[PDB]
Amino acid sequence: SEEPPFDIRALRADIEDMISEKLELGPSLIRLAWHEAASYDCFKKDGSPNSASMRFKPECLYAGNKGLDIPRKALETLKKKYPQISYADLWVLAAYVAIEYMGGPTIPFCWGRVDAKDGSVCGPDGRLPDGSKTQSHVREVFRRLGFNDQETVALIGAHTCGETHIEFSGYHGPWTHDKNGFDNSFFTQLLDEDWVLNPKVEQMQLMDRATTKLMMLPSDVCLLLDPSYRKYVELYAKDNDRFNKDFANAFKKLTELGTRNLHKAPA
Ligand code: HEM
Ligand SMILES: [Ca+2]
Ligand SMILES: [K+]
Repeated sequence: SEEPPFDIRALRADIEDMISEKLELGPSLIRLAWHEAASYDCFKKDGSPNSASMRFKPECLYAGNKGLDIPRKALETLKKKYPQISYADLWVLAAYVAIEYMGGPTIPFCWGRVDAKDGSVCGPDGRLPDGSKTQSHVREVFRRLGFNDQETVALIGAHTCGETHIEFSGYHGPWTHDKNGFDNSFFTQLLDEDWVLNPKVEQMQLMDRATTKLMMLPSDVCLLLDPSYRKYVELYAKDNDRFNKDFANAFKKLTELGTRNLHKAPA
């Protein structure tokens, strides 16, 4: 353990406090950190993941990043108050806090990420997964990130919390009945419901027959269609502890892609 130069105890507490005043914020912090890592290509070794390069054009304007200005701006306050933290570390830390606050795992945090200085390091568009595409696309994107199928499914389970917004993705609604709880219920809703066409959302999405108030994207239900992905959907649906543990491991790996010289924070 190595004590960071910013007051991490106070800062964790401030993040929890922000999240408690604005509930919809917790999940967006997770989506922020994920999208900042998802630009990586492990074959080309570029894309500048975990560097807060999304603060810059062109990356901030990519369609996949629509709406992430909100968590970005919410975190600005905290950057002013703890100027020693890099934006990159801040985004990651916020998401870790978000996850634990919502009843998810406690991910061991490493600090020391260097912020991108300008948009020239940004990778191309077309790196973020598209909700309308299915398993061959999802596998292509995650293999480009460096993940196997197991880590892929665990990661997508973050859809346990939060919701889609028409104004951001063009999709509408939450995946689960408690969008502020972090657990395996994304995998439970995925197997236990009958997913029918939602006939009134312009961008094709499914709804649960039982209530019609839950949704799934084509990229979510593709996990059931692909026999390798389905395997891990079943794994996590039937064992919440295993999902907690695999998610924590995959998320930490993810928010550590393309980083170097990090220090272990105290718990
Ligand atoms: C197959 C890959 C994925 C696709 C296609 C996808 C797609 C989407 C879409 C379309 C939204 C709605 C955005 C909005 O309207 O605000 C969303 C939200 C979200 N995503 Fe994903 N996602 C993927 C994987 C992931 C992963 C790996 C994570 C994190 C580990 C993640 C975390 C989240 C969270 C927490 C939200 C809710 C955001 C909020 O309430 O503001 N997603 N995702
Ligand atoms: Ca990035
Ligand atoms: K949930």
